[PDB]
Amino acid sequence: TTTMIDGIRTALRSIGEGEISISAYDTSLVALLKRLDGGDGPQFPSTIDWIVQNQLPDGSWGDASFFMMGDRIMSTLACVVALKSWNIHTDKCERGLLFIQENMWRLAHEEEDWMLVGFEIALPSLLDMAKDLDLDIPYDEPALKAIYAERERKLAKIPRDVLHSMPTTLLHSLEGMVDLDWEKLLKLRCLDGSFHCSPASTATAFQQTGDQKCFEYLDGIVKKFNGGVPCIYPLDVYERLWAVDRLTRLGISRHFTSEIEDCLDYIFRNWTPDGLAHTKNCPVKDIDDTAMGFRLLRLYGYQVDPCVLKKFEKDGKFFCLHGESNPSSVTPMYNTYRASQLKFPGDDGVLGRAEVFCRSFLQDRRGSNRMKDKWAIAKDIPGEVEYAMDYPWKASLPRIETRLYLDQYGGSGDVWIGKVLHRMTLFCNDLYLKAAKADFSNFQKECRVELNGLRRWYLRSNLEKFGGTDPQTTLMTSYFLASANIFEANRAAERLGWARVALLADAVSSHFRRIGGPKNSTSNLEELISLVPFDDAYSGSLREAWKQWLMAWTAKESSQESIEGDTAILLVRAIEIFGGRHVLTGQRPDLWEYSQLEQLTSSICCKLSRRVLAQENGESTEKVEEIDQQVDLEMQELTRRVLQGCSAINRLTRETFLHVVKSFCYVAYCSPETIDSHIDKVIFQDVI
Amino acid sequence: TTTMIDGIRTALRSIGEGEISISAYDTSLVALLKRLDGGDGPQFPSTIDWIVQNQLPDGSWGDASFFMMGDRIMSTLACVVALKSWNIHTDKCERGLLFIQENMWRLAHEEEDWMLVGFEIALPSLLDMAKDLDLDIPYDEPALKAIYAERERKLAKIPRDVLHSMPTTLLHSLEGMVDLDWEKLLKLRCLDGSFHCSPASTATAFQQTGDQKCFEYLDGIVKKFNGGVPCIYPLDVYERLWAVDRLTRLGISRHFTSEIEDCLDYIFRNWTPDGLAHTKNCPVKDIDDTAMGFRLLRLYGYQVDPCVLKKFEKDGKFFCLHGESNPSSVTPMYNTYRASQLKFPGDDGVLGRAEVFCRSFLQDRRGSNRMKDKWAIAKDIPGEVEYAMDYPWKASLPRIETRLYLDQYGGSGDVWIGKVLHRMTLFCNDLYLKAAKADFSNFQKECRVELNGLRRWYLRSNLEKFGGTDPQTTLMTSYFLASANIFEANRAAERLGWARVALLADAVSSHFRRIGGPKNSTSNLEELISLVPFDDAYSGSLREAWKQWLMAWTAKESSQESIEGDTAILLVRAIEIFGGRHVLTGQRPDLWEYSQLEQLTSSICCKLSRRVLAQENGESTEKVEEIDQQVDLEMQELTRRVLQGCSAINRLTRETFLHVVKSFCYVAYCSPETIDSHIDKVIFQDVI
Repeated sequence: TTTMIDGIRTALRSIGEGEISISAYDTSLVALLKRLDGGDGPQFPSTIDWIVQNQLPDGSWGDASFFMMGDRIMSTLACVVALKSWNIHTDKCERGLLFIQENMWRLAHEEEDWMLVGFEIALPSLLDMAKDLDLDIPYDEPALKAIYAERERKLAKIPRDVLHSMPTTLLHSLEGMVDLDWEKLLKLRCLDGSFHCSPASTATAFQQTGDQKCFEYLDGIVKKFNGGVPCIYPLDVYERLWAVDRLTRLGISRHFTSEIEDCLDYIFRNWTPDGLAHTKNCPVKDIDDTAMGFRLLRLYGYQVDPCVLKKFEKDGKFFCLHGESNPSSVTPMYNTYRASQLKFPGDDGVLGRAEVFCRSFLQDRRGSNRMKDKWAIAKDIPGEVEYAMDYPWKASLPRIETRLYLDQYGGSGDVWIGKVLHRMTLFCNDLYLKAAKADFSNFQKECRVELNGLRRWYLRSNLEKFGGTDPQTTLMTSYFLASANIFEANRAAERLGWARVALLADAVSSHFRRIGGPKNSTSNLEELISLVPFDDAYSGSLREAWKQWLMAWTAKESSQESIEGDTAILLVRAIEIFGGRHVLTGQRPDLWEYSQLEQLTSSICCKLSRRVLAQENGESTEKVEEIDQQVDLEMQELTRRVLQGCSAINRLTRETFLHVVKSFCYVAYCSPETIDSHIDKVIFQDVI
Repeated sequence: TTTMIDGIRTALRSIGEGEISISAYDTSLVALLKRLDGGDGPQFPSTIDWIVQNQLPDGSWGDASFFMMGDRIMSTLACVVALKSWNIHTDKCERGLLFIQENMWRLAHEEEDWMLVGFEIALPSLLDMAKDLDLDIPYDEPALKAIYAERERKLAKIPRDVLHSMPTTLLHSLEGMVDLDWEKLLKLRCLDGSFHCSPASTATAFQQTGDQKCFEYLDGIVKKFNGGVPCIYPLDVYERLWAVDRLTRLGISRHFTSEIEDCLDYIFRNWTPDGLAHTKNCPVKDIDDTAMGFRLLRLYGYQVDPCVLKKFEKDGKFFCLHGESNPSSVTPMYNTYRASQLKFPGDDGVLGRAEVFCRSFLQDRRGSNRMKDKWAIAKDIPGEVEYAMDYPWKASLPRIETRLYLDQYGGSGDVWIGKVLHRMTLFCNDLYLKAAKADFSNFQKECRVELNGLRRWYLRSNLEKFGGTDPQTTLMTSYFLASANIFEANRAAERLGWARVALLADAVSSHFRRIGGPKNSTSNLEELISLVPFDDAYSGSLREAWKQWLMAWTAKESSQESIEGDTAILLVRAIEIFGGRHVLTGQRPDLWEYSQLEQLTSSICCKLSRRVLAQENGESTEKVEEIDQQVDLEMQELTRRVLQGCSAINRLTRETFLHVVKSFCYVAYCSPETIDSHIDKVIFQDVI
């Protein structure tokens, strides 16, 4: 119903600097800082109160929806050391210490990459702080020795001055780091004095330098939460992109266009010639957010250039980090290859290079269980990434994608890896499922009835007097092609018109093939168009377009012409007439653009038709590859012409062309045994 | 000057039923008819007076510009028998009789086909009528015996009832015929009671049946000439077609458009589903007038169908007469093959059959002196028919044709064969030469100066910084291509614009080839367009079209695309902008037609470009023939789209496309060694 939509809208108008689950680990360090003015106790007890409030039934601390030793142990350690250092509420320390001691051994049995960032860097400092309290603690553990060895390895791996000159990710986790400067390192924080926007690093920093720039930041965050802090703040750009991405993939973006373009222009104003980070001011930038923003901004008529990607290339390779070549995960390259589809022909080839590198890197590991990310856990990655690597941009239909994603969006059941298991709900909410699924279900139920309506219409016209193989399957497929490009209820007019004239042209093409052609013509077929229920105004235009199509049928005879582009042009003209829209006065650029679009459509149709023709003759595949490249070029070109926010022509008028061409390419790029499958899944196979 | 034009216009508004040289032979028979009311003398003495007035210095009768025995003798015979039968002015009979007697022998030395119609049929009756007067006459002559033998041959060749039932040409010359009926033959005259619209046959007919329908006809003709009659009357359709044909070929038709379309709609109203004759009411119809009218009517947006030609086909042959298969002359098949060019693709193949039959029949006899007609004598047929058989419709430029015809139109120095040497001046006048030649000469002198203007412009721009082989010849050829499609002085704007942007695109294409392509791009060439002198309004549109062409240049790279259709589309757009015209509101049919034209142009350009490419590689000629057929089909189609008088779009907007495509085909269908020849002949080689 609507209430979900309205709540989501109002919550979406209220985009703050961030919405993430409040962490406890960092709060514990916040408690460790005393009162500034030589006070008697800690700086802020609100954190303390928050801590006492949320003692687990097993005394632990952390998200209950999951169970992770490496994180529970650190949360418990930080809490117990904080409260007992300040020597208060010792009973809770006792309550948790039993679980601590009895769980001390489970750590040796963890997963491969489920290893928190600097996890082996804080834990040493953790037990160090502990040995001042020095309770009963089995410090004796080979796991401790292993992480110690890795500590020494990475310490021998890191420089001193490059570390003191070049701002790197290590500044995110510097508290477990020692043996440092405070002036050469002083300037390597963010615009707000935060080091990598992480509160723990800055808190430990202020512990050794009273720069008010850190105090004001922390005070603001603790004064905006009143007990509790996250592990990273803020995440404006991150959530901004990641919400609109879902709302596009969830097929509900039809309603929130205003707020959508609001966050869009925000990102645009904050766009850099160098890349993007989770926040506006973080100097170090990564590739994944950059690519995602690139894709989304292009997809809405914003002029950007992709040579910014020339920073994440590594001399014939690509690595998500700028300066670090570590084995990347699936998601960054996934979004990269995705954004690598909408290439405009006037752009540098770095996009193509990244595309081929990415597809190579992905297809191999696809067959195995390599879909495990190092920094997030979702419901089902493999299916999504597989379909993505399967159905290119030119063969993508919106409804089938949203249907597939309806079982691949996890909602709340996800977690995000950081220094602690955190989760965001602003865009990982679950009411999104209710809204989208209700919408899709009613949409299905509407398509179901209009289907039978069209069925009885088609039977009334006795069109099978010159039918095909069987009218049922083909009429189903035809109406499905229309329904898949337009799902809004208020356009069933254009929907049914499309389907009807499609069936018509099919029938007459069949009849013409069966008799040989227009030399064997006998009947007045320019009246056959009347079989469509006509309005008062929509009559004459259609008959004119129909006679035009017939004249084309005449002229295309005796030659080696194809007969498809004619049909596509007829289709777009008719869809427009049914949409009841005109063009304006027609300054020369306007009709120039129009004719350009039409010529592109006709050419593409002829080309891929001939390709299919050769495909059926067992032709040598190299020819198929040649023709595929050929259609690809003008495909990209047409897309660029449709996606220009500077166009003088209307928008819907543009996307119509896309609808038709995508329909044709799709139906020309799959066996029916998949088409019917998709058909039943989207129509008859019901949700909820 | 203008006075010639105005006189020709006023004379052309006054189209009568016919304008032909007055004959004397038929007048003589008119004199032979007595007064109807049992009068004392002949019916009309005005003929007699006319006769006495025009006694030749040698007493003979006939056109002095020529000397033909077979006709002079018959004229003299008819005159002397008439005047002396009525026994008046005998001295003139004596004056002519000496030449008669001394010339009696020259007849045995005539030409092959220079044999008047029924010449051997009237002469027997002539000497028969003479032997009543029976003066000194050497009736003894072997030539008389030869024509007598042929008389008997043809008399044994002709039927009786078919002759009495089927109206045939013999009804034109029936006076030398005897042994006849007067009722079964009675109905075989024209609508006006005239037999084949010839006065002699009808006069001899009334001699044996006093049908007033003949008396009124003859009275009208003698009352409209007041002394003297032709050998055939009237010739409305004949002269109507034959004048506008010249005015089209003479390149002056620009001025008389009104009267032109007046006679056109006249012919249209009088158009039959069966064919045409010299006049409106003659039931027997021939092929030559039919084909000529067909061609001219189609060439002005009139919808006619050519199955009317299925009457003149003879089971795999064609013969000008319907029912008679006699060895045809050059002219009828010449005009037939000519009209056989503008074939619309939706038509029956009778046109193609006639085309191949005609070209076969013509090309052989071309090499010999077979250009002699049996019924007319012109200045130079061979050159004209040769050029026609050489340069097809798709390779025809108007100016070169009018220049060639300026030395192939004889004017008055021609004669027309009938029962007597007759001549028409309404369309064979000579002031037409003065007007056309003056026009062409001033046109030449204007082109000469604008040439130097463009020369100094092209030098000012230093365009040769990236030139070609040599700028002179190529710039000449380019400007020539423009000047040859537009000769009106008031369009030098479009002329120079065309030439300038042509030179531009040539230069940039050269530069792009020389550096490899747009990957090696260095300069901002979308500013290079500024080098043209721009107006206030014509600036922005051109820069837009130019950047469009550049984007095309970008997209067409790395593929097997051609780069010609882009240039042609740029050219037409620019010519239109310079012409300063828009399209209207743009109802869907309008822009539909527009885009159709543009797509056709692009396709044709690509195709013939690739053809030329293969041509230079010594490719197997069969491929060239295949590609030639391929371009031919869409060539015909495009022509049909341009020549539709039902179009919603403007006319000039249409013919522009034709101009461009014809330019391209022509330049792609001749060695330069002919191009430069034509160039000098039309520009530097001066008329008068």
